[PDB]
Amino acid sequence: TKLKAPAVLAYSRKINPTNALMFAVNWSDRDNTTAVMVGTKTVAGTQSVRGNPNDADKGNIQTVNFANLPHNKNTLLVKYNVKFVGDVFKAELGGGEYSNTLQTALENTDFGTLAYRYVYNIAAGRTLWRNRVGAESIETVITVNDQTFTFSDLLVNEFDEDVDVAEIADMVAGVLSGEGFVTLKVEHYMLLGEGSEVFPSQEFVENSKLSKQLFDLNGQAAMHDQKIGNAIRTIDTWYEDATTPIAVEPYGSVVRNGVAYRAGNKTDLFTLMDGAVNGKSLTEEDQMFVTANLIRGGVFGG
RNA sequence: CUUAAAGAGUCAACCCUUUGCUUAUCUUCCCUAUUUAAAUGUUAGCAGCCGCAUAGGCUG
Repeated sequence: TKLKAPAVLAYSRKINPTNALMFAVNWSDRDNTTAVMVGTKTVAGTQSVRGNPNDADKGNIQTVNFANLPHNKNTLLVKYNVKFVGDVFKAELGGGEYSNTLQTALENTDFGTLAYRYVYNIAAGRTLWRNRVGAESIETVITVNDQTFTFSDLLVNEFDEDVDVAEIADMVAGVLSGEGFVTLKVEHYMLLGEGSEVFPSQEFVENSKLSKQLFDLNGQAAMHDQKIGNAIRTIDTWYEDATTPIAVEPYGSVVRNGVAYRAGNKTDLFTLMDGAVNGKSLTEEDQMFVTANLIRGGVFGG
């Protein structure tokens, strides 16, 4: 007993998405993909900072980025490849006095549901935060091992039953429970309207710097890989007072709301893995949450 | 009323010169920095035109 957790214990990320490159298409002209360019407009304004009152007279020529659709294409296309990898129970930096006990404590994990919610967050449009808002038509095409799947009307908040997501979830759960990998090429086509302004992900700017950096690969608007990884693991409906699916965190913590849902109420990942290697009976939902964290990965040492 | 009581140490100056610390050196092998992640905080305070207004209203 009293199997104390290793200080070096970490797990690798098992859902690896690429950067979500963003293109402009039409709804019936889906093959002509023109890359959405981040424009950048200059704004003239004096600097106002707390530490330098002497520098407020002149300076701060700032040039803020923006990204709209072109005025001939009404559909935004978002392309990214989500790579699910198996052996989520292998610790990369941990070892096997604790990670092997985790293997033999989370073998009864229903990966079917875990994978369903992953592919449902892929398909329903959780990966399209501010640009699925106000779109009159949502479409998702998933290409997986030469199989094409079409999704039109999936409400993203609840994980309802559709056999299309389920079909992919099968091979995704077979990867995650076993050994190997699977790759889902996900292209989202959302009809926002003619010249509607799109929403790339944001680089962190300083309190000063410029107003807003949109995410650029080679000049073209895109969204962060870790931001999509936040979308995919947004499956946590099993904490106490669970209203909406949150991103599976080791503490159940969302930064933008200023509260942590699983911290400080004995449902955090660390107490559940210590309970697993000390062998108390877990329910299915918290064990699924622990396996979702191990799929997410991260260093758990102290 | 304290070995109480009391007291001017003054002055002057050439340290000189000289010098060979040289000699030769194998630092050297060895090797996992690894795994995560929403930037949120309304993230913008505009473009015309109605006017004498840098007063006050309207338009999207």
